[PDB]
Amino acid sequence: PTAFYKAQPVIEFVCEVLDFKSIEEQQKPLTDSQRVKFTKEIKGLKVEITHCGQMKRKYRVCNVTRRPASHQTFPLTVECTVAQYFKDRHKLVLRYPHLPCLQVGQEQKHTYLPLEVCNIVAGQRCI
Amino acid sequence: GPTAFYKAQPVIEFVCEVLDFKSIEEQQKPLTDSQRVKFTKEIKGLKVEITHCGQMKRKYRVCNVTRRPASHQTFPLQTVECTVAQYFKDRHKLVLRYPHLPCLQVGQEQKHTYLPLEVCNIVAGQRCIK
RNA sequence: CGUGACUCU
RNA sequence: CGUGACUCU
Repeated sequence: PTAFYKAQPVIEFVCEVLDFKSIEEQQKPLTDSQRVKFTKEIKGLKVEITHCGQMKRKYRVCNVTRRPASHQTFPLTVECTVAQYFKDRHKLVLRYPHLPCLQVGQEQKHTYLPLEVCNIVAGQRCI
Repeated sequence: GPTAFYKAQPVIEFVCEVLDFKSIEEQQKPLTDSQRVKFTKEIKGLKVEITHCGQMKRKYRVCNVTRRPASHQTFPLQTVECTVAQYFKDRHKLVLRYPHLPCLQVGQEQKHTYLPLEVCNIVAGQRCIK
């Protein structure tokens, strides 16, 4: 019988996946086990971003990063952390630097989005 | 004014509301100029999505309503002018149910894209502005 | 629906 | 319940 994921912040989504009532029950990085579990649930879902104003760009998740936003880097040739880049480009100080990022789009484009700036898009079937 | 959004609904139903019909069957002939001008004023600038392509629910934004009904409106088909109704029967296997109603013109005008009303839905979430 | 774009990460 | 676009017409 068809059911659709509730449209909601990805932070709340990972709480429900990992069985916290609040995200504060996780004030450290995910274990590998928790990452794998989360990845299995969110991979293939669309999310939309929240940090660029009314430009709510939509992406599909292809992976969850193995590093917290505070340590995950991408070739910016130099390297920048995601948490830093979101400081240096969008002037947002990540509230959850220790949680990983969603990788979206084509893998080669190394687009990482903090869980913080993503909402689950409405209307997608939960199987 | 306070934000409101148009109901997502088939454009045929939308046009019955604009023209105060309860049923489109009340309009068995082409629109008059005045009926067309009233309709146009309401749908112009709204996004629609089409229904004649399976799950490819392609969206376009309305820029005008054609003067001629789909049975008589034409565009350059690769070159020869072809009626909209004829093209839809040939390409889409769709014999129009309301060939006597006009088309929405959509997108950039130069592309001469005309859509029969019956293949269009008003897209949800569009502001209705006083 | 899907995807590309809004110089992104 | 941002804009634009293709798979048109």
